[PDB]
Amino acid sequence: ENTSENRAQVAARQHNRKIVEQYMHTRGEARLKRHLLFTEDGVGGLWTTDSGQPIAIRGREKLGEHAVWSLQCFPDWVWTDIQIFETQDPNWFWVECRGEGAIVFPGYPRGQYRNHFLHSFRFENGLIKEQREFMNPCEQFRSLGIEVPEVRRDGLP
Amino acid sequence: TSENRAQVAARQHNRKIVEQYMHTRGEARLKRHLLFTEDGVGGLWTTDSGQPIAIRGREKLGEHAVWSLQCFPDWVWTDIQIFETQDPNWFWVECRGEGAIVFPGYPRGQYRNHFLHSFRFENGLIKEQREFMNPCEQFRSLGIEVPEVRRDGLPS
Ligand SMILES: O=C(O)c1cc(Br)ccc1N[C@@H]1CCCNC1
Ligand SMILES: O=C(O)c1cc(Br)ccc1N[C@@H]1CCCNC1
Repeated sequence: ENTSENRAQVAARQHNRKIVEQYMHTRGEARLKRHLLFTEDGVGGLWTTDSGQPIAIRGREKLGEHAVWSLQCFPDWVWTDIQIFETQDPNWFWVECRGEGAIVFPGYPRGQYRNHFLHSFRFENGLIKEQREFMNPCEQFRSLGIEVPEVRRDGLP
Repeated sequence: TSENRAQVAARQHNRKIVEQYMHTRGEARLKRHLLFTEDGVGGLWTTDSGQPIAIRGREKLGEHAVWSLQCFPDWVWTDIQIFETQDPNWFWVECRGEGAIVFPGYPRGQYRNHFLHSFRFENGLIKEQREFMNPCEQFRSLGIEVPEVRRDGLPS
């Protein structure tokens, strides 16, 4: 129904969505300002690593700093095939996408990195309170020339 | 408008199927394949090989739940959160999962992971289920050495 509360919810959902879209389409130099889409105490980072522990960057300044490292390590990164999922929580979105670009990590040769990604975005007062990325670390190993372990699955149909 | 009332109906029905899927345990896992369409696809989208292990069709889903009940004999999903989307036929689930892993040729272990699941529906049944996790936790549960990525310059 058309109550003012459901209008507020819809309003917020619409503003939050535009922030998700902006985050996902940010490229090149503007990547250095993306930290401004987060709350002061916002957290962003990679939730699927080889260690099994999240790489979580806490706070806007730290996100700012890490965006510099990221521009060096992924100089031409683009997100593609982007699909945004709104949820029953107007402050929570998921995104399913791909990504591609050069990977330049010290200690390895320069490679082409492609992966499939899920992102979680949680909001608070119109800014990102928590962003989390989920991907398959095995595709990153390949991109870096690191040997991928294989599971035998004997007697799988 | 009854378009939105059909949609809301579709969403609430599909959501109960997602709940049932997620809370199925023990022997009832032999019958979960019945929640799928006949042509339905289920499986693991994050593998070491980079290709999905997709199990196509209701009958095959059934047979692969037999294998799965030997490999993961006491598996349970926990800390379940269901996300509805703007599409009444598309849901996401964030959860944990754990239990014994018992694969041929590897030492028995205890597997635990963090999981995302995508469920897409058709006529109130599951047309496509996809699981996404971190394969490195599965390696670890199997005694398989996990390489370490060096991230130099990484700040704090
Ligand atoms: O793209 C950015 O500006 C960026 C900023 C921060 Br801060 C952390 C990582 C970033 N990019 C990586 C590229 C490879 C896939 N994961 C995300
Ligand atoms: O739990 C089931 O009944 C099941 C049925 C099918 Br057919 C395939 C895999 C199954 N379970 C595993 C548990 C370990 C984490 N990924 C999914």
